[PDB]
Amino acid sequence: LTDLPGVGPSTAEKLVEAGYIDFMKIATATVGELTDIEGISEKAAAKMIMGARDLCDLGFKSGIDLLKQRSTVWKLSTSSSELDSVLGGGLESQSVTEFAGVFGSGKTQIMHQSCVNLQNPEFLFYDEEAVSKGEVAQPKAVYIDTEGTFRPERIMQMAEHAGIDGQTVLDNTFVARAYNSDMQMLFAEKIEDLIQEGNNIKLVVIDSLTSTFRNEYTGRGKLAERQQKLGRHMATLNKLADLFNCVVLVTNQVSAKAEQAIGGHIVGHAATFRFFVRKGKGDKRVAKLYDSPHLPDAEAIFRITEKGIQD
Ligand SMILES: Nc1ncnc2c1ncn2[C@@H]1O[C@H](COP(=O)(O)OP(=O)(O)NP(=O)(O)O)[C@@H](O)[C@H]1O
Ligand SMILES: [Ca+2]
Ligand SMILES: [Ca+2]
Ligand SMILES: [Ca+2]
Ligand SMILES: [Mg+2]
Ligand code: NA
Repeated sequence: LTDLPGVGPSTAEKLVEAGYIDFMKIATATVGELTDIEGISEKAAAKMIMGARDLCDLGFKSGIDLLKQRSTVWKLSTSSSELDSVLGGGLESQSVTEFAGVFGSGKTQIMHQSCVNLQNPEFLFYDEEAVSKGEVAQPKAVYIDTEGTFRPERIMQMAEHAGIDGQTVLDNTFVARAYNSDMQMLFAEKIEDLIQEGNNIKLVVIDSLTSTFRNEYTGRGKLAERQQKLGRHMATLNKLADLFNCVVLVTNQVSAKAEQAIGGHIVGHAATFRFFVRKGKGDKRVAKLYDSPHLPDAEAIFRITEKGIQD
């Protein structure tokens, strides 16, 4: 931190105590939030922000540099060949991927499978030239369980069939049971603390994204209140994905009129990739990608078995 203009040993202390230990967090901060820190004046705040941006080289980029930025995105395999294909390789870091669908479609299964897959080095696809082995080493997951359906048994079973050690997945997966939207949002905001404590959080799961909000703000005469809170939550998730180069996955429920993911416009805008998971015959499932910034809408057929997600 003292590498930053105006920042001395004392100011560096104030910053770390305030939660600002990374150059990127400072470069992307507002004069206000920094001035909210005791002895940090407006000029000092503005000076260190500009300095952090410079050190992080956050200016105009063009040509090959645009490809290099895109190469810092790594992807997590879903264990499904067709789904990985529709995803353009796998679940993308630096983005929010939403899986919506009717009950029993497999949303929670995909979340569990992702926590397991994170522990298989060969399931993280990346360009070694842009992403070092160290950046994805000792990856850990955060599972914000809003519906109380996290199941250690399922983790162990999926791990076993993948040839991975179940206990290792549990040891490297943080689960936070949220009973309402306030806890849900706070847990998400506190993931930064886990990072600061030395945990390489590379996967963040929110299951479910909207169930709490939908139950707390029912009156359609309070919908604005809900969309605002939902918007702040989504903003935290997106920034989280970018600053810590991790994949963020969220599940969403559906309502009639055929079906549409709930959460309104804000969720639609904030989500990067949007899927509708449908049920086929027996254990067959169809993941339909209907929105993304660079991939064509497409369908991926897969199955949910005792082994987890397969095909
Ligand atoms: N141990 C298992 N072995 C085989 N199939 C399983 C196992 N556990 C769950 N399933 C399948 O997973 C389906 C449920 O997946 P799940 O991801 O929980 O649905 P969901 O979309 O999240 N539904 P909901 O929480 O109501 O929105 C079941 O109905 C089972 O067919
Ligand atoms: Ca992003
Ligand atoms: Ca259910
Ligand atoms: Ca079933
Ligand atoms: Mg579920
Ligand atoms: Na096994």
